[PDB]
Amino acid sequence: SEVAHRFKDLGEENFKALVLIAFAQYLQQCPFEDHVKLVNEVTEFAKTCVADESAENCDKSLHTLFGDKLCTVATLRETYGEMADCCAKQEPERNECFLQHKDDNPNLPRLVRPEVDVMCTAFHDNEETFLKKYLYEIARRHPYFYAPELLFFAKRYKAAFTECCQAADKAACLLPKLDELRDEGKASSAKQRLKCASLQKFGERAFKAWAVARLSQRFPKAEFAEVSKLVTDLTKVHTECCHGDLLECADDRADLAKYICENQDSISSKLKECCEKPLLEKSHCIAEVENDEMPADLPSLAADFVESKDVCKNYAEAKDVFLGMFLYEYARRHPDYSVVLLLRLAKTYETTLEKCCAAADPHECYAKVFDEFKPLVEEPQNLIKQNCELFEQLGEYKFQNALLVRYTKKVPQVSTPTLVEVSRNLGKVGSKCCKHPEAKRMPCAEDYLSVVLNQLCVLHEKTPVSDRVTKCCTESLVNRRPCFSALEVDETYVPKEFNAETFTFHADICTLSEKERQIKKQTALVELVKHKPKATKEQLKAVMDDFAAFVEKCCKADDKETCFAEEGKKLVAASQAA
Ligand SMILES: CCCCC1C(=O)N(c2ccccc2)N(c2ccc(O)cc2)C1=O
Repeated sequence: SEVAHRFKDLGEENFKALVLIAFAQYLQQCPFEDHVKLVNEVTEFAKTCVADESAENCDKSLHTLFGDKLCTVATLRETYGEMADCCAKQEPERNECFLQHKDDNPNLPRLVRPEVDVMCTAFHDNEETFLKKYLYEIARRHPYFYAPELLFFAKRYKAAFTECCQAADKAACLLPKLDELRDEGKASSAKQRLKCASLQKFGERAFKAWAVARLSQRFPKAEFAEVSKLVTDLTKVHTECCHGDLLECADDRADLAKYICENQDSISSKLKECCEKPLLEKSHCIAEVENDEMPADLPSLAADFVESKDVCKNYAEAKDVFLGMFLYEYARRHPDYSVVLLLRLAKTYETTLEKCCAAADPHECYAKVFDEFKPLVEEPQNLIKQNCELFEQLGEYKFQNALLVRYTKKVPQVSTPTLVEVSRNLGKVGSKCCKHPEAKRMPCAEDYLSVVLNQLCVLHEKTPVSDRVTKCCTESLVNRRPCFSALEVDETYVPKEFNAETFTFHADICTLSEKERQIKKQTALVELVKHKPKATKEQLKAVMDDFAAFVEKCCKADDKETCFAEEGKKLVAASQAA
């Protein structure tokens, strides 16, 4: 029995959590109650398998068990139409069907939260259903959320209420901690959505290189043969979590944590503090540990990779192992480089050996490779230096707007909502990285951008409208950022035509938070640029500056919100003039 295996290892608590998350991620539109029921029916069954390891179907794979369970509600096409088809399938892939049907942008209503007085009550009354509901909402809205981590976020979520409801000012104690979690959770999800994207669209060889480079940065002292071991295990963990095998992902992740703590002295010296605490905390800890100090006396890379005369020889023997060592050797001594720049250098190195080694005299050919690294390295450096300077003078809001105009002109076909979301995130790099020393700036900024950009790519892949996004997204994982930076302004785009409703005015905007107020303004700017791509430079103020004036004059007016229907007609008149 397998369900028995995972049960004994994870226990009742975690085993129940993970399955809920698994179910929540597959049927994101299915109600909380139903998931709970199935989860329990599924848990009960597990209990029997523990005792009798051959009872009913205890001999089955989680795939069949989980699959049939869900299919007891999926056949209801009137609710989950396209799902029923999945259930009519077999073993080899009644699952691939499910995996392929995860929605990255569910049509799930916004999740507003009740006053601090209700949450605390509902929490205290039933501490179990309260947390269960949390995971449900998160995992159903983030189908790729790294499960093992979600449990961690859960433990904290609980501790937030456990402490705050016992304060003097609950709203004061809670609200903050809750915001802090809402953010960190969205980040952790984006970060992980990339990892699954890598594996799924580029293959594991891609995810592996990324791991080697990142880990080598964190553990400089670690010897290649050790890193490789970590990368190999690490890969599987993530390979499982993305395919939807949550339980084994959680198991294997734990084992990896155990290992890394046992051989501490062989890996990093900053792992101590991590290995002295509760599993879940220990896992989240090592995963975000700072890089260890760089080994004192280290030889030069040119030695064994460009000057040696056996290069091509070794490259032919085990190219994969050779390049892996190159990356590892170049990354360990370069924690000031972004993971994607490292992977770019590596790719540039491999491409070179390929053409060079088949030459009349290799050494002479690949002798000046490091000369072609120089550009590759400086490009990001300048980009960062430039965009941080700007960010500094305009502030986040004004900076985001800039990027809004910019990207919209780059790929005008993209849907406004997406352009807005992406642009905003892209602007959050300023505050998140610009305040760092150049030594830590590049890895911070460019690797963050790889996350943001993938968001735009997955969202786009749903309904492809721009080949230019399709190209940059699909041609190279490591080159996406540079690929987008290279785009200027589409010369084939044909300006949209005005038709009121596209942007409706309902006075309802006077109640939304300050944030959703900016957002409505930005959504406007995008719509503007789509209607007047060319005519625009910084004359892109003549309307927004006035766009501001507009809003300021109808929420404060005593009129019944009519000005909104009338006035809105006056600014449109002035706008067109410019
Ligand atoms: C103590 C055992 C933890 C195993 C682990 C690890 O090393 N990284 C990890 C680190 C670098 C590259 C790839 C994976 N991730 C991880 C995943 C998502 C995330 O946002 C943070 C970290 C892991 O889950």
